[PDB]
Amino acid sequence: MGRGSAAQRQGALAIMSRVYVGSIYYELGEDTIRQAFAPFGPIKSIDMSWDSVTMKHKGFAFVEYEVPEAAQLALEQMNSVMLGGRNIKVGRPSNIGQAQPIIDQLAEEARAFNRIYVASVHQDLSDDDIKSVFEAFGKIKSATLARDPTTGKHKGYGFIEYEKAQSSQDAVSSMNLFDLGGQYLRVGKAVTPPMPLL
Amino acid sequence: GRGSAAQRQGALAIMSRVYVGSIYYELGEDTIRQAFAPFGPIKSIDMSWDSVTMKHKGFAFVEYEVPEAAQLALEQMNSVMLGGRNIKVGRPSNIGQAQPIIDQLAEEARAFNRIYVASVHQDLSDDDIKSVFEAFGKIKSATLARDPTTGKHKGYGFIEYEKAQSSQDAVSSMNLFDLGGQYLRVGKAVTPPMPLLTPAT
Repeated sequence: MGRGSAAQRQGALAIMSRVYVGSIYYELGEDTIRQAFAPFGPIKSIDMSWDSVTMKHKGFAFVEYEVPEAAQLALEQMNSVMLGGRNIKVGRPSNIGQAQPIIDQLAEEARAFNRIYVASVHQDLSDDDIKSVFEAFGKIKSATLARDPTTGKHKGYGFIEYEKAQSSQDAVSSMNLFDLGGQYLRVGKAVTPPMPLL
Repeated sequence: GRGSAAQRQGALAIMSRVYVGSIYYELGEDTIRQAFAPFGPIKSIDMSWDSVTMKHKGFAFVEYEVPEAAQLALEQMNSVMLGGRNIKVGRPSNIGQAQPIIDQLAEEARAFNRIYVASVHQDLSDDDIKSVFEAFGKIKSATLARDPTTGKHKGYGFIEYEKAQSSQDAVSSMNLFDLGGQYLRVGKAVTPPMPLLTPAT
């Protein structure tokens, strides 16, 4: 007797993985948005507004990520950033229709793990490389980069679980925006537990 | 050096305001004030106004006493739900050449291990604040802003640490720290301590 059927949990995770993006300059398109939001995790898809009479978007779009943590970082780091001369606005989807309690439950369950999300991981870095660097903040239980199911090549992001909460807190504070391999890592605390639907 | 005293003050003024949008029609100044006050006492609010329809236009500009309050509000109030709508928070779109000075100030700020602390309960004193925060490292100074007339602190202040690691640890540990009933709002300084003074070299 926990909270949220696997089906309810999956629906919440889906909503948690998308961010609303508004005030998009008329000349900007999907490719621009993608480039700007990709640093937080590879973009799964983008739903861009569109008007058939004017033949242009309506100034907003929904960017969907592969995991909730990417949307959380984009939310905290991309709001008010200037794109095409306008400060874009980023927010959570206004539609949640009763999903909020499940989302809250997931966030609560997440606190039971000292797990952090790391994005913008250079292609040449390996699991062991990431582990070594990050174990500088404390003992690590596991460090795993997400990988393409077909190629086996990592997708530029992963999760690291620490034995101690102090270690995870230190890592986030020190490694978010850390320049590694030419790009800047984006790092944040997990917003969901490791195997949410289990 | 970048910017004279006049240019610097103009930038500081812009840096102290945040645009607030998507405000539900039923909500007014009042509600915005209560929602944004945790980051520092509000100096004023410029609310949009239609008049023909006798309602506001859904946006407002909240002005704080210091740039650091606007910085925290920007990071913590965006997408917060108010009146059923997720409000939007951003920097003023008007900067007209002030950006380079704003950048200069941010660069100058990194030379100090200074942090901003807001939502400080009225009963806490400077030494109380110092004691709590010195748990992260040696402190050069801890000072709460005070009313020029009464001498009563305004619920916010700045702390300068000897070491950068100490300031970093403090922000990570004390932002949203429950103290005296309210939650502290803490962040790194975005301006150097006496921005319009001299300086030298």
